[PDB]
Amino acid sequence: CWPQLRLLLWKNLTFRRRQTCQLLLEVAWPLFIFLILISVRLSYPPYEQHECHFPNKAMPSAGTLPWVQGIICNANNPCFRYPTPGEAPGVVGNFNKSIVARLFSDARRLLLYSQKDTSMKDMRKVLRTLQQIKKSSSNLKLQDFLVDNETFSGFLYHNLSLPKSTVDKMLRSKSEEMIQLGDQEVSELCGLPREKLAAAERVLRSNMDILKPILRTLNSTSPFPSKELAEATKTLLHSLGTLAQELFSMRSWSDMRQEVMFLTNVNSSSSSTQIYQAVSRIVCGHPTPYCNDLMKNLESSPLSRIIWKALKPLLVGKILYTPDTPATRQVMAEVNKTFQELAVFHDLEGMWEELSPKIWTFMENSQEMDLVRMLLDSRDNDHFWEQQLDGLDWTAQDIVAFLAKHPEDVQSSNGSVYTWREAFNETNQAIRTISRFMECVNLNKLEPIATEVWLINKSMELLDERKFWAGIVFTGITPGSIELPHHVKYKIRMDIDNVERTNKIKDGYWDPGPRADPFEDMRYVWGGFAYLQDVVEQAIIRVLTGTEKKTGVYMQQMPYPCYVDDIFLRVMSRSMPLFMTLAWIYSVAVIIKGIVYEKEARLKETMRIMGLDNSILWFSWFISSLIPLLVSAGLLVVILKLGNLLPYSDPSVVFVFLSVFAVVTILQCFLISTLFSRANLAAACGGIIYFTLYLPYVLCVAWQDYVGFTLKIFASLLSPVAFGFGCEYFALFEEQGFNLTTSVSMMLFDTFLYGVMTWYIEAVFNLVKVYRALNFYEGQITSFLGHNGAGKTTTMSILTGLFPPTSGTAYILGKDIRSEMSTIRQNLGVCPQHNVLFDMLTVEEHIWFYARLKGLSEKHVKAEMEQMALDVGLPSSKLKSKTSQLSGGMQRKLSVALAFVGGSKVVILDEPTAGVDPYSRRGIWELLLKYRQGRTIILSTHHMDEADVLGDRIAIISHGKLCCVGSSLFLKNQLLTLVKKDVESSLSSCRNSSSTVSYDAGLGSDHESDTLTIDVSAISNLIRKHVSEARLVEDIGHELTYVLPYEAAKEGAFVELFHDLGISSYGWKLTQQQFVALLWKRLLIARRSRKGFFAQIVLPAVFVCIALVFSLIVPPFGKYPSLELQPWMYNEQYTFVSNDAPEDTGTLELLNALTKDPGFGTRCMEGNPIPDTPCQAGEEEWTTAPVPQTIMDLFQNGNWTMQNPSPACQCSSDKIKKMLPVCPPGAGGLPPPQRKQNTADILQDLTGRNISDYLVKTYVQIIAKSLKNKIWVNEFRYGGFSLGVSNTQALPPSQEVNDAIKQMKKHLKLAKDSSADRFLNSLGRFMTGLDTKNNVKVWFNNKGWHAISSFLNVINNAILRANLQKGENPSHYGITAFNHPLNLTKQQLSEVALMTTSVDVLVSICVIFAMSFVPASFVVFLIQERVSKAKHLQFISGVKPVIYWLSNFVWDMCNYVVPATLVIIIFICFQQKSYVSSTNLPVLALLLLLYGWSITPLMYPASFVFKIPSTAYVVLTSVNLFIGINGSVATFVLELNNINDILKSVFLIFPHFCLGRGLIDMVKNQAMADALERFGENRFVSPLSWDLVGRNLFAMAVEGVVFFLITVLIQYRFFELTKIYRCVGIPPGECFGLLGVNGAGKSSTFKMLTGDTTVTRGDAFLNKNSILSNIHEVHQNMGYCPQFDAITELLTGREHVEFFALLRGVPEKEVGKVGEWAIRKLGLVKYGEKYAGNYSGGNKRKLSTAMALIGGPPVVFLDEPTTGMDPKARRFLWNCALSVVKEGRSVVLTSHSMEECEALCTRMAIMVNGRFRCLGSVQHLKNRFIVVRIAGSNPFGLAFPGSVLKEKHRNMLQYQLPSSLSSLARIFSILSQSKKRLHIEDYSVSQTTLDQVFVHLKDLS
Ligand SMILES: *[C@@H]1O[C@H](CO)[C@@H](O[C@@H]2O[C@H](CO)[C@@H](O[C@@H]3O[C@H](CO[C@@H]4O[C@H](CO)[C@@H](O)[C@H](O)[C@@H]4O)[C@@H](O)[C@H](O[C@@H]4O[C@H](CO)[C@@H](O)[C@H](O)[C@@H]4O)[C@@H]3O)[C@H](O)[C@H]2NC(C)=O)[C@H](O)[C@H]1NC(C)=O
Ligand SMILES: *[C@@H]1O[C@H](CO)[C@@H](O[C@@H]2O[C@H](CO)[C@@H](O)[C@H](O)[C@H]2NC(C)=O)[C@H](O)[C@H]1NC(C)=O
Ligand SMILES: *[C@@H]1O[C@H](CO)[C@@H](O)[C@H](O)[C@H]1NC(C)=O
Ligand SMILES: *[C@@H]1O[C@H](CO)[C@@H](O)[C@H](O)[C@H]1NC(C)=O
Ligand SMILES: *[C@@H]1O[C@H](CO)[C@@H](O)[C@H](O)[C@H]1NC(C)=O
Ligand SMILES: *[C@@H]1O[C@H](CO)[C@@H](O)[C@H](O)[C@H]1NC(C)=O
Repeated sequence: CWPQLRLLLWKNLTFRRRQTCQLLLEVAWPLFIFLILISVRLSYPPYEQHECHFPNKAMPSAGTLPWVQGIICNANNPCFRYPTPGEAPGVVGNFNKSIVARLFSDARRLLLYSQKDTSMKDMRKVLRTLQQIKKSSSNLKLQDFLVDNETFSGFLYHNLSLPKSTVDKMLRSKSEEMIQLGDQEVSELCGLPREKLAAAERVLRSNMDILKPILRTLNSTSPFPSKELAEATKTLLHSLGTLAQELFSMRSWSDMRQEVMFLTNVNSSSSSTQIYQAVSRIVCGHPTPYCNDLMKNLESSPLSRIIWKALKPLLVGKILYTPDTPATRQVMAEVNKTFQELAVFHDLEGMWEELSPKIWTFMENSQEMDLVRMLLDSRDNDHFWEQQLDGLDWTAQDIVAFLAKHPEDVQSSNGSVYTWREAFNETNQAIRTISRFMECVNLNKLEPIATEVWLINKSMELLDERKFWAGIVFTGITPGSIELPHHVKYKIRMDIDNVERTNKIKDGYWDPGPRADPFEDMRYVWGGFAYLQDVVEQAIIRVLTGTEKKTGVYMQQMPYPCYVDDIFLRVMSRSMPLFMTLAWIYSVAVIIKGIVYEKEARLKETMRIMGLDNSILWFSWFISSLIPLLVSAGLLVVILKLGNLLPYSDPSVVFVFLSVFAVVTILQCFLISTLFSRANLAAACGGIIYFTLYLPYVLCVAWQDYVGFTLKIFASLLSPVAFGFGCEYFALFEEQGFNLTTSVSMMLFDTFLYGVMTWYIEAVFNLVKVYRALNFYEGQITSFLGHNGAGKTTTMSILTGLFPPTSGTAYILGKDIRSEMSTIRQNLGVCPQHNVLFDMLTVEEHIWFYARLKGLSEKHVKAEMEQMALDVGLPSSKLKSKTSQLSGGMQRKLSVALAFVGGSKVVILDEPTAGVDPYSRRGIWELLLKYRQGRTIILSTHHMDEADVLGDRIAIISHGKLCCVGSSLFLKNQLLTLVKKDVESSLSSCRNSSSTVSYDAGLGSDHESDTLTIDVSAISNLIRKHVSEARLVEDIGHELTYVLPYEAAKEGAFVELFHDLGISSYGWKLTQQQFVALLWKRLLIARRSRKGFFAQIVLPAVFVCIALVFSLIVPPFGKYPSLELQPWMYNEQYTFVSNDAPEDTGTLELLNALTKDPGFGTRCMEGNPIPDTPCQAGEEEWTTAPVPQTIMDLFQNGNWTMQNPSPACQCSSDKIKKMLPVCPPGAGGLPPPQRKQNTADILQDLTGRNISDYLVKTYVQIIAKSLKNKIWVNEFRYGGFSLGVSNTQALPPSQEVNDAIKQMKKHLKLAKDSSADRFLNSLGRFMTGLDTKNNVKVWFNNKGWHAISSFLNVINNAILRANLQKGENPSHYGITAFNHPLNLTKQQLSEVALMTTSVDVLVSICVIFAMSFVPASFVVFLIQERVSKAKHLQFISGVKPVIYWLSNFVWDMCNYVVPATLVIIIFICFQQKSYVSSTNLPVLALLLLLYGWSITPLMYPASFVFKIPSTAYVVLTSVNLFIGINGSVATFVLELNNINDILKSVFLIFPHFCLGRGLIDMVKNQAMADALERFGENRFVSPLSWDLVGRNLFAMAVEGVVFFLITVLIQYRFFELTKIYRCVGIPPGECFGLLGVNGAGKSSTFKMLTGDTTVTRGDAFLNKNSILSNIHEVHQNMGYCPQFDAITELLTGREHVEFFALLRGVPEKEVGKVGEWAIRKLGLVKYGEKYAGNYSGGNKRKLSTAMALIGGPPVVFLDEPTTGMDPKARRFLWNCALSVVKEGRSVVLTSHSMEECEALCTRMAIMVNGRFRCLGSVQHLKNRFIVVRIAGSNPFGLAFPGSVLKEKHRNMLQYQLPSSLSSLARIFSILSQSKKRLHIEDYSVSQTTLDQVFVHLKDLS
């Protein structure tokens, strides 16, 4: 059973080997698509991130300095990769390292020491114990003051204008030379050297004078003198000891200048990172016209963008507010306090107005500071002051301390300057810059407002004025100073570009990621919603309760674990079966074209005739379908692993799984294959049912509702969803390497169910035969000619088909057919009517395929190929031309040749001669003639003359039983004349049978020879007009004893005969009436097509409905507003509470109220948030989880794991492989810690855990747990919060700081002015703006959009439930906080108008699909009118085709009116895009109806030449879609040259006609949307729907479409019968007929001649039926008929008749029922007119000749007048023609069967090369050159009564054109032709113009 399947695969594979284009599109299409998609991979490489950890933000209840470092420091959120110590349990601050923090730390140290210092006033009492007792030690360089008892030379000596010594007579040249050096050498050591170098040049006058000054000894020996000074100066030296230690030890402004001074002094000074590198070291660690110019430069400077977006809502902006009741004014007072804790900088200029000269002179002329300069340097102060100063710290020096202390001027310029004269203008510059910068921060930013609509309007104006922070709408009650109602809302309205967009509360489609893009998506805490949240919350609390601050609240993000993003891998492998489907859309289309292609030409059924069963067919297509698909799948595997697309899953099972899906897409291709009846309708419709085979997967990716066995329920029915789900299994087990067994199971069971649908859909759409019974004998040509019984085709088709018993007939066997159901079926071939061509295999391979397919192949059929080649007759031309379509004419010779190939036991052929006349009996009767000697060959037929040429026997079934049997001689002498005897013996008159053992006057002398011949030789004389068929009554032999009767006329007396023997020899208003007649016909085909195509009305309306119902769902984009609450507000989660630093200060008080009866959130003795619905179910006692046996693993984690790390590792992301998250090996952060389910959450009390590594690891394992299951999982928790205590390691608390400002203020000129009062009080509040007694810290997750605000509301809620004194519950306090953004501006409403416009461009492309899909209906009815029926037929009758195209076009408008109106009712019954208004209706509707007016002309010149039916539907839908999407890009100009192309689109669509409705439709809805919103809140412009902007271009062009209609009809305007031209005169009485083969163009010149161009193109031009000048007379009255059956494909029979009469007669009243005198005349009114439409079979040609009958022509034409008219309608329809031309109409004729035409004709017609000039009757043409077949293959009347007296057996004589006849019986026909023959030649003048003696019965001209 192999080689029939090997050759059968030779058929299937050879079908593709002989094409070489569908194989290359086939195997090259997935190459192209998968390489393009693999390019879309290799454009986007994988994106990797380390394990991101995040800094903590700060919030202004913490302190003003930590959060302004929170703004300047970390805008970027920089992913530190290692936990920044804010993410530790205890330590929070993150900014020890900030040197700005050490500055105000030093402010606290200097103030808190100056609270406890007595130094300068003890210096004052040193001075007063020097002012009173010592009484003079005011001592400068020049002179010495001393007023005492002169303990050590108490005197004076003046370095003055002259040398004066006030102890004796000084008396000086040397005077000014002495004191000029003396004030120069006025030093501690140069007092002695001045008198020394002087005393070298002076005398012992400088010995007593120097003797007093040595006893003076420069203010150090004098300090020894009194004892009361000594203790007081000891307190001086100790006081300057500790002040020296502190004032050096502060160290900060020293290092501040020693970082800022390098950058802006050096020569190049160019920018780098180094400016904000060094500034980033200043504020953090290692890891008005000048105002406006400055803010422009700060937006200009790079690496300062995001901090400018963040600082702009701090320093410029302005905030506002609602109802101002004085209690609520306390709220605004206290938020104003939290801003004016930054306001210590306005007064700072106020110091340098006031304190500056006091300092400048105190450091110049205070004698107290002179003593500080005195004791600052001495030898006793070297040991003492450098003992305490050397032990102070690593100080500058005592000499350097002396340097920066007290000058008189500069000492030297070049050496080293580090001094206060430098420093005083250093700090003076500093306060200038800080003054002018901090004169740009409007810290008066509050504006109370009574009505919130003024707040929104003023809000809009201020927003356009560049400065707007939030606006806090309250819900305060009345102007009544009951403080707050115990439960406040508030409503922080901000604009859209800062507060997060409040439409969606989660990420949407969850991709992984940390979501920390700092500009795009951190948007609460640079735009600064949250800052309003914290400040305003702490304000409300401080009103309601009374406690002062005692909380900071930081913001830490939860860290995110080292992910990757491969969104192309993810959405690609999630959406695999689209681009897997595409290559097999092409493959499915090719294989389904194969199946129904050979179903069309009936190769399956003739293959079943060849003795096969359907198993081998369907299996063969299964295999050879499978192989190119399978190699495409293997090529996907090679492009799939090696192309870097899917690692981690082993490359074998992708090939196995694609092999399975290849199998099941094949069986779904057979399932969609067995239902179609035409080649290319299937070959384009199959891929679209492969889309709709696919789409429930895309329709099932989101809804999700089919989780359980509903996957099996929608998988047993559907194959590609079962592939998509298994590929979801690939995508889930894709990055780390329900189930796939479900996928292969539903695939395999889906295939088996598809095969049950294949068979169960297949069944739903010597050689005797004894069954009454006969015996088809040895034969050598049998025949069965019975049409009175309609089961003769069922007799042969039952004799060899799939029925051993009969079908409603005698169920019995013949020659034991069931006993040899493969043997006798393997013996006797057949040849069906449907010509088995195997359309493009090869000629010798058609012979080889039918031969080997029969059997005896490898040896015998090789030899039989040559003998088969001895039957056709073109061996090398079969080799050169092998394609069966390439041959022609003798195709039926290859049919019967293919049947008679091999060993033909009983070749039961049927109808072998339906072809060309000179090859019909020549070809088929030549092959049946020469191949006759083998065995019996039955042959049914329709034309009977070939059966008369056939030569063993005949049969005539009466009603299922043979009314005769025996050869044609036996029916001849028992009853041409046999063809007439196929009716008179077709009834039940008489039956005869002789079933014997099958085991020209010279014809008158031959007639008398037959008279003298029948006696000696027993013979029955029979001359059939050309050949003396000498029958004989002989049982055996005598073929040589009878040759003497042939010897009497042995001149070519050939025995062309057969067998016991038988010998043979050779010897107007009617215009508009036709207009409404055509419209009537269209009304008929419309109204009668119920099952007919209402799909062209249902389809556009329903796809408008799927567009609009798709449009009801989409997000509106204009609802950035909402009114949210801010609880946790998410569905299921659980938070966590870390009670860190458990030393029960106030944190115990906090957690004590965060987990008690008011609970975690916002309700208050009522369920206030609306879906929260309290539902307190959950115990009050801590209950952990059960643990598997790894707590010994935890005990041996107590070995070697402490809090430094405390899990194992994680399966970290790698360099060449990657992982989406990253897994733990064991249990990361391992024990499940304590639980407490309270209100829809179970807050897991971490306590002292390592919180960051817990969050990373346990987030990993809960995601990777619930991702294998793939519930497409959201997030597990959204925000926790540690509690805490930050240490009190700072100086003793805030009240002592304030008291230090108290007595610091009381000392040193206590003042109440504008400057020093406000500066000192503001410094007091600023310094109390840094203490954080505790601090909670919020750990939010950021993946929820609204977490950051929300837990902040939860915590500030908790502080409110904490601090209250002893109320009767903390239950009904509490605070919510509604985010609610602000109405949009011009630009934002405009931009969302643009987006909503694009979302409606979707509706443009779908309604342009539907009204793109209407006109193809009108096209395909025009193809059904152009295909050989009534374009030509109705164009024959004089119509002037302007009215024809205007008829069809006016209808197509009128039929366009209905479904477009239905679409108008669709989205006017909907409420989108068109409404009640007068700018919605007209520009829609007139555009639609006028849009049908637009398209419907332009489809007609696309429908002249489209030479294939019922596919312009498809391809015009395609090209019209490409016009639409060309529209979509043609105004996607938003993603003056742009106005040159996009405003050139109006001139581009000025001649373009189908884009205009789309894009002008989008101008319509853009205009109504834009004016809707914009006059919806603002001023008015003109509503311009019907204006010249959008719509008038559409009305201009598409109302210009009538020019395209003129292009259509103008495109069509370019497109008896006496033929005696440049002589065949067809007169008005004859019956002509075209029977010639020497010419070919007479038929094209006939349909041309019956048509417009009456003469032949490229030939003689003359007057033969001229139809040009007097048109609609000659060629238009003359009825014709095409070669096919012009049948009005589904119109009606009766209305086809009466309509065809109505369009031409102008007899409309009598043309109402002229079809009774025509349809009743044609004999087709019962079974042809009531059963209206496709009246089957032979009645169609009767209706065609009927449609040419009613014309009433002057000359008729009927070519191919019969093709299935075997029973009666050949000579009966020919009898109707005989009535036509016999009534005086002079018909024409053309036939592929010269017998039945030649019997009825009267004159032949044939053209050699010029005109026809063929004028001959049948007996004359036979007399010169049956006889009609032999001649067609090789190259007054009263004397009938005289013969009726001569021939005494006077029979009848049917008339003729010129001729007569004689039907006398052959009883004694001796003298019947003897005396009439010798008299026929004797009295041939009686037959003068007849001029013939032409030849039981006879006929004679
Ligand atoms: C909770 O659990 C987490 C688990 O991650 C702990 O996080 C650990 O925190 C440590 C903080 O000190 C991290 O150590 C850092 O490691 C960096 C990486 O350099 C390593 O170098 C060694 C040898 O040189 C190699 O073996 C490693 O493979 C790395 O190459 C160090 O650079 C870093 O040192 C710091 O650098 C900065 C910047 O230069 C300096 O400013 C600073 O002074 C210091 O020198 C530091 O040592 C550790 O990676 C991290 N993870 C793990 C798995 O240990 C938390 O600490 C736990 N919580 C508590 C409260 O302990
Ligand atoms: C901002 O938009 C809102 C809603 O679109 C407007 O709120 C309206 O308030 C008035 C007060 O009675 C009523 O018309 C409606 O309750 C609200 N909606 C509408 C559509 O009017 C608010 O007035 C707008 N403000 C501005 C300045 O446009
Ligand atoms: C600041 O530095 C001191 C070093 O004396 C250290 O003890 C303290 O813990 C640090 N504080 C913070 C919040 O980092
Ligand atoms: C300000 O200090 C600078 C330091 O370079 C000095 O040159 C200048 O003279 C000082 N100006 C006054 C007015 O003291
Ligand atoms: C608000 O604070 C500013 C300081 O920033 C101050 O000048 C102003 O007087 C305050 N106004 C009220 C009403 O407290
Ligand atoms: C709102 O603002 C418009 C101008 O923007 C102004 O004409 C109108 O009077 C304002 N209405 C109110 C209630 O403030």
